[PDB]
Amino acid sequence: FSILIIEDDKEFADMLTQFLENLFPYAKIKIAYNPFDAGDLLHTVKPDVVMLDLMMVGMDGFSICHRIKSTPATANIIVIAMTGALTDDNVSRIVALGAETCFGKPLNFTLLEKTIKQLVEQKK
Repeated sequence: FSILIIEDDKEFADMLTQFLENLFPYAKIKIAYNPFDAGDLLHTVKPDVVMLDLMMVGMDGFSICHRIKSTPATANIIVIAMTGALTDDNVSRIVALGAETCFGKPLNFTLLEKTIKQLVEQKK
């Protein structure tokens, strides 16, 4: 079981990674720290879940989400958006583009714990 984290904040990316390794001791968790690595690791890691930061510098997260969810090979990936300033327009947009949901920052890790476990199960 495989998770790809798209996130340019290193400290946060390592914390999210550690949290998700704690939660799923048998998953492989990978980080893409920049837009190219995000494009590349989409294919090479073959993730079941992507955690998508919508404020990564130099990439349009809305477009990336749309590309993931509308392409046959990647359509079944569970996409969870994350962003700093949540507005309801950004949430509505990301969700309509195929993300399951969108988390504001600082991330509510209690809600995330429940959410990601649910989504992983409701796929199987």
